[PDB]
Formats: sequence, C-alpha cells, structure tokens
Amino acid sequence: AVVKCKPTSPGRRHVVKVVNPELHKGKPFAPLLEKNSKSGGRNNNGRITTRHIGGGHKQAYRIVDFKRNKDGIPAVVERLEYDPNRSANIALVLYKDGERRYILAPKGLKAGDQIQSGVDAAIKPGNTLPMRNIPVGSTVHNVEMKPGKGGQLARSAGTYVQIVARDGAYVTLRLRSGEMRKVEADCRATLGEVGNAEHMLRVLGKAGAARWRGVRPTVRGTAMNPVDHPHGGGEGRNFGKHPVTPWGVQTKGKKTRSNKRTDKFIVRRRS
RNA sequence: AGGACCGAACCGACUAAUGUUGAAAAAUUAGCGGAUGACUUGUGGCUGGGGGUGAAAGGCCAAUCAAACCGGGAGAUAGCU
RNA sequence: GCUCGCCGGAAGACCAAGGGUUCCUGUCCAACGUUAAUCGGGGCAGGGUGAGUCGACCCCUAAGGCGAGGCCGAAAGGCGUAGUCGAUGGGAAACAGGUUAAUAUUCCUGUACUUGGUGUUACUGCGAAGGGGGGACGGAGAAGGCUAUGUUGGCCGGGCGACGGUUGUCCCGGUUUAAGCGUGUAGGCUGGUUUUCCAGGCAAAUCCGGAAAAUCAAGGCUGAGGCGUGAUGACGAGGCACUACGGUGCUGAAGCAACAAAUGCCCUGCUUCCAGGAAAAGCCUCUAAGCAUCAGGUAACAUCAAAUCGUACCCCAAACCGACACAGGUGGUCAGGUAGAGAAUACCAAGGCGCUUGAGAGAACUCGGGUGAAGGAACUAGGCAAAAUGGUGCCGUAACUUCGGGAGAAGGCACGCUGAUAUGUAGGUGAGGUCCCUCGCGGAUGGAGCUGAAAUCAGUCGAAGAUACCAGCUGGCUGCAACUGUUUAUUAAAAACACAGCACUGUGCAAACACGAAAGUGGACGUAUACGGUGUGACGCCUGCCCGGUGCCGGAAGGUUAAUU
RNA sequence: AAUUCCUUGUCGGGUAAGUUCCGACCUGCACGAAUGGCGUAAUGAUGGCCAGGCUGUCUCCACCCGAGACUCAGUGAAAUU
RNA sequence: CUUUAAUGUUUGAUGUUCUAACGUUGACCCGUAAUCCGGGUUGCGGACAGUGUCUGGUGGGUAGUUUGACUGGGGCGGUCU
Repeated sequence: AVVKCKPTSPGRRHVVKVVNPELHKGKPFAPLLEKNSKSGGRNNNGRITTRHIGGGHKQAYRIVDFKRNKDGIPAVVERLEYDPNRSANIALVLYKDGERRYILAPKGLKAGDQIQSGVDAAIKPGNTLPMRNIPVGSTVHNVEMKPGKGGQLARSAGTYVQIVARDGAYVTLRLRSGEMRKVEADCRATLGEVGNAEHMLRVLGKAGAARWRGVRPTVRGTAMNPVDHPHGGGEGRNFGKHPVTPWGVQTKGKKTRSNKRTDKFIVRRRS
C-alpha cells in the first residue's frame, strides 16, 4: 500500500512510501542473478554521454524471462520479489519440470496462482500467447515487437496495452503513450497489466532519495557561463534567447524522429 | 525511525589577532560549522587540451587555466620602448 | 648520576606506503648541525637483515588494461571475441619462552600444525575445459552470553620508618604461563530418514531441483568462552658462587578467588528497514567421453620435499611529500590508573622527551595573557574583540505552527562533607550445602560472600559545594532562501548552485540524445508510472490579458525556387 | 521594496535626539503572477534593527606575569644603492 | 501532308503486387567448450531504407575576421569632397 510518513524531521514531511508486504523478506534466487556494474553515464571512451547518472546503491541483475518460450507447461507462483533494476516487481515461478524463473508481476498475481504459456493457454492474467489467439479489445503487457526476441513494450510499473484490431499477420495496438502501433500477429504478449500502479504515487521527499537511485544533480544552464551552454550567463537572470539544448536544439517542440525506416506501423502517433 | 539533536576523532574553514624577506610560496592560536550521511577515507583504475570534469565559481586539470605543460614551426610580427 | 618539568587516545609502541644502510660498533671534527662540540641521521672503516607456517611470488578474479583471428578506419591506429593480465578482495599451515652491541613467530629450547611427492599394506568405481552446491557478502538497531583488561581481597616475600604516630584493618612488590589436541557449553540454523517417479540443470547423471508416498521425531551442521591437557616444564620477586660492579652458571617462595568489564569475540548471527546489498577459484559433490585381473581413488604407517625474493632502520617523523634537521601534510593496529557519561578534559603509569644558540638586564613599543575604582556600548561603519552564559535532577515553559516542533524556550529551586536509616539499603553477582536428573560445562533450591547506587533525615565547615580543567548568552521585530547540503584549493560560504516537488516538450526501442570520420559504446541488459532536455524550485491560496513579431508544431490553392535535361 | 531618481517621501511607533529599522498611506521615476506572484511554521557560522545581562569597547587608561626589543659572547642574512 | 482511334514498339508519372539486390542490434545450427565476427537454413521488411557524388535550405553548433579618423583627454553629438 501507500503510506504517508510523519514530519519528525525536515525530509520526512512529503516522503511517501509504497509498502507491499507481499514482497519476500529474504534473499532472492541466486542461480538467476548476475552482476550489474554501474557506469556513470560513461562509455568505452570514458566520456560522459548521458548526464545525471552516478553513485547509487549496489545492485544485482535479475534474469527475467520476457520471451516466455516454455509452452504447454504450467507454472505456479512461489513469491513476489523486489527488483531494483526496474520499476515493477517480479514473481518467482516454479515449472512442473523442476525449473524456476523470474517474470514481471501482473496486476493481481499472488503466491500459488497457476499460469501457462503457448497457444493453448488459458485467457486469464499471467498467461502468455501470441497476439494471433488473443481476443480483440483485451489488455496485455510485455508485448513482443519481433517474434522470438522477447517482450519490449509495457514493462514498467502499471503499463498496459489494449489490442484494438487485427487485420492480417499484423495486429494494431494502442500503447500507453496514445500511439497506435501495429505488430506482427505472432509476437507473444502476456495477459493483464503490470501491478505496481501505486508506484507513481510515490514521493522521494528529499535530495538524498534521488542519489540512492543513482541520479546526480541537474544544473540548469541559465547560470552556466555561456562558454558552457547557449543560455550561459548574463548580469542577473536574463535568458533572452529561445530555449535550446546544449549543442543547439530547441527542446520545446522540435520533433527529432529522424528514422524514416519503419514509418508504417505508426498510424496515430499521438496528438 | 531520522540527509534528527548535543558533542570528540575525522572532514571542513565563519570571525579575530599574529605572521606578511613569515615556522609556512595561504599557516598558527582562541573560538566556529557538519559529525549514520547528498558522509568521510586508503589502494588501484578511467575520462586529455578547444578537450576533459564541473551540486556551475569561468572553478579544477601536478604551487601555472577565458583554453595545461614540453619540444618544434621560430631569430613569429612588433609603424612601439 | 641525584632532582625539576613536559606528552601520556601521545610528543608512547608495532607496521604499510615511501625512502633505501639513516641500524650497531670503533675512530675522526676540516665542511654539514642556523652557536661550541669530545656528540651526531656528518666523514672513514668494519660488521649487521637467517623463515615449509609472517609478506610477496603462486592459485581465482572485480573495476579496468592488452588483445590471436575478427569488424572498422587515408596511414598511424581504434573497438573488441576467445583468451591473457590486473588487489585495494577470496585461497593450506606456529605458539610461548630465551638469546645478539645490532636480526628473529625467521636462530636455539620445548611443544605443534599444513599441503604435496614416493613407497608399503588393506579396501575399492576412477575420470571434465562440463552440471549442481558452497564460497557469497547491505545499512541501522537491540539486548544477552564471554574474554582481553582492571580493582580489591587472599597468599608468598621484604620492610617497621630522616619529623609527631606507625607489629597493624599498616606500607612496597609479585601473584605470569601460549599455539595445539580433547571436551563441544551459552546460544544460532534446519524437521530428518528410506523407497518410487520426472517435459528441467545445452548430453548424461547415484548429485541439484521437483512430485507422489512410507516411517520416526530426535538428526545433523555451526558455535565465543570455559574446563583438562600442553605444564614433574618454562617464566618468576629474590638469593647462593664468580662478581673487570660489564655481567654469567646454580637455586628460586606464592603463582588463587571474587567483583567489574569493553568500541573486541560468539555475530557473515538475531530483529527490522528500503536505497534491496561483487565476481571467480580453491574445497564438497555429480556424472559423460574414456580406463577396469590396470590406471586411479580411500584409510593407516613410513619417508621425502616445501624452493626463490623481502626481513636491517625511520615510518604523524630530523630518515616520506614540503628547496631546510621547515610550528605544515601523511593510511591502518595496540588503547593502562584516578575522577568522568566518554577515545573529551585534568593529573599520573609503562615508556619516551625537554623541541641545536646561551648568559644577564627588567626602558619605550609590539606580541600572548591576568586583575581593576565609579560608570556600563557613551566605543565603533557595526557590541569587531573581550567579558559573560556554561553541568545534573525537579518544577516550569509564550506568540505561532505544516501539530512534528517551537523548547535546553524563558524562569526558578536543590547540589559539598560526615553520620544514621542500612556495622553497605535498593538492586546486581552468586559459592558451599541440600533436592532432582536424559548421572552433564546439567536443573531446582540455597543464599554465604563480593559489588553497589539513588534518596530522606539530622548535623557540620567554608566568602563561595556542578567549587579546578571541561562546560549553551538569552529574548523581541524583520528581509532573503524552504530545509540537510554544495561553491570560487590561495582576499567572496552567500539572498548564488543543488534539492525533493510542479509543468512544458522530445523519445515506440536499431528510442531520442551523446562520445565517436566508422565500427561500436553509453543511454539500458532499461521500454512511456521509462529515459533525455529545459525552466521553476518544499508546502499553502493561485498563476490573469495578448500569437503582431521571433521560434516551434501543422496545412494547402497558387506564386517563387537548386542540381539535372 | 534586495526594485523609489526627486528622498532623510508623509504619518505613527521605538529613542532626550532614529538618513537605518518596524507598521501603515501610494504620487509603483523603473513590482507583478512558473526568467514565477503573495504568504509561510522550522532551519541559517546569512543581512538589518531594538532590548535584558556582561564587560577596559570607551570616558581614561593604571599595574603586574611572561616572549621579543636592550647589553655581553658565538654564528651571521636581506630588499636597496 | 491538314484528321484519330483498339493496336505494336518507345519511354514518362502514380498505384497494387512480387522477390532475387540490400537491410535484420529476429529465431535455429556450425566453425566453437565464444551474446564478437563469418558462413549456412528459415522468417520478417524490400527496391523503401541506408551509403556515395552533385545540389538548394537551415546552420554562432564551430572556426577565421572586421567593427574609420579628426577631436582643446576619450566617448556621445558634429564634421570628412
């Protein structure tokens, strides 16, 4: 649930936690773990490519199965777990053959719910089938963009896709951004919505709370000595120029989609 | 429980005096601030000059930075001393 | 050598980094030492560093580096796979005592341990560049149970007092002993055992995991410390003979208990929280391909080997970085006594120093300090500075408020010593004995003894009782910023920068964007409740009119318009 | 007003006397609503102001303890010219 | 030769479809005890994308430069034949 703390100190007035006792109070399944090194926004060249990244708490990577290629084998949920590498939570499932794996947590999954993947799977949350067999107007998540590679859409806290039509080997989708995209009619998509919806209602409350996540402070630019930014300086707060990124781009309306490759699955991009 | 309180280590450096060919090419003395955290620290590693890094001051990059240092073009040019 | 003074959570001791003979002895004083110098971290010469167990090397790896082929790139070269390097990490084994002018857990004495090689004997399913397990890990907090260590007492030994008293409840001193082996406790974790089956662990698998059954509840793992052994020993205050008063052989009494008690150990535990907490090998297992009267494997004894390099000395400093024998800077470990909440502070122990110019005088003036008549901020840009406040317990505590705070608000009272309550209370600790028992490091009871507050009452001394060091000035109005924080190393710590929060916009993933001639990488092993950019800057009530201009997002009818022809 | 030139705006408060400060007035030279507007408890080595206490800050300095200055011996600089 | 239609050949524009170039930071196998790369099978896109040359637009993102003289100091103003 969501709980609002008390103002016992400056830094706890506006803090709002998202407590979920369903999560496991113990160590996760190690066989499915893998080191995850922090970069700091730097690349092989050692230069900062993405700013506002650095520090944070150590993390271990949870190997999640977005493909769900184990068809015709039921799996029961053992326990929910906290995943720092992502917003949503995961669920450790056990397959009848003796296999254990991680998956994203749908809206109302618990410990003991049974699920199955494939074409003959049941139409209920948690199960995975290609969008060819899914009905129209339903709600799914962890959608695949190309058959066989794994889910890439609707992977966040409370994201969900709504199948609106199916013409042929393609199927139309309305993503959480309002974009009306269509994908092949064989990409595997899980039923239901990812359940952490109360995550957006969270409030960090203090600065150090953002540093734990690994986000470094953001310096605006208006007070940045124009040698370092177009906005630069000025005697006071002048800012008598158009809003502009570094390297000279608008940042307040300029569309920067320069792909021109697909331009076919896009139908009602947005607006 | 706490970017919580008082306060040593530790990290800092608000005030004053001294010193200013100083003990010291920025310190000492008396007080001062933070002191479980956006903390501090050791070792090793990475980012290289119109580039880096920067909680951003045009600050820092080996006592040197509105474009480091070394060598070279080079005996630059100097209607000025 | 006898005194004085200083540090004593260091101005002591052991190391690393670093330096690289400064270590010890003898000799010398030209130069070096901010003076002299017989002295020296100086000159000269000689000697000095002993390891199967400490450390490195070695084995395994992180970040990251190099990188066969390979991709990319005018050349140079860049990125990078398999792989190979890379500790600040993980990985087998030694303690005590004694000894040298200078080294030792390295030598000697005594007692031990570990990993390997070979052989012998007995019993046998061995094998991986593979699978699994383990290794393997956060922060905060809470007690409990122990020890290091200390205090007192007891014991042994010595002493009877430079000046009143001191054969006693007196004074001084000592009362130490390891690794290892055995016992396997406080307490922590886990339900075990056997059979059957199985879409999984790239193939297999007696191992792992899963599933269905049967049978029992006691099974196992871990685990400080203590006890015994080690130890009929060593050490040992002091003596017996030599005694160049430099020191060696021999001998050498007591060698216990109780209380207190860590920041260390049990604890990589337990509980709890969100920011959700390295990898790999060794080690334990599983088998495949293969080898089976072999080879291998297991157990016991015997035997062999464990090399190589480092080891001196300084190491908060005169030996490192600072041009100096420079009020500087430099990481980890050990952490005594009294008072104390305390690693603060004061005085001391062990131990180590008195800071490489001194003597004398006692003027102005300067520096660092103390005291002060009456007045008390009149000083001054300004209460700069200084003075003052300063602790514990009880009572008590405002406007306002986001109901948390404000607040230690303000303000006021009592604080010493002795005696009694109580020959030392409350409480803590806990022996003997007794009872019981799964006869054990047991349980119950027992309460000796040790330790020990706090308080009331009464009395008493002093000018002053939180007496010293240590140790908040307070209150009111108001601007700015919400706050904690960050910033101009070296004149600016702030109303600036950040900040959580809000909004706009971009981004559908081979994402946008960014570093890159490109490959490719980051963004992200993320997927719109996400990432990037921008402005604003908690919260509270709100955020109004204008799209002409600039820019951005869209559009059509026409006009205009490049290369090309 | 961190914004007000004329300006020490005017009134009132505090003071024996207040160009600053606080509270109102509005004639806003030249505030203004996310280059945010008006408020805001708490916080601040932050800026301004008024009090209590406290004092050598001062009226107005006096004395004293120490280190230099001064004399003797030894060693023996410096900018400048 | 004044004249136009179904044709044939010619090329031009749009649209639908296809696959063989090309793309694949999709899946499966081998080299190979390797998430590189390469080859191979298949699938999805598909003559679009993307690259090269030419070309228009945008372009302080980044460079190289300019920004007069007289002047009762200079600047502002004014002047320059």
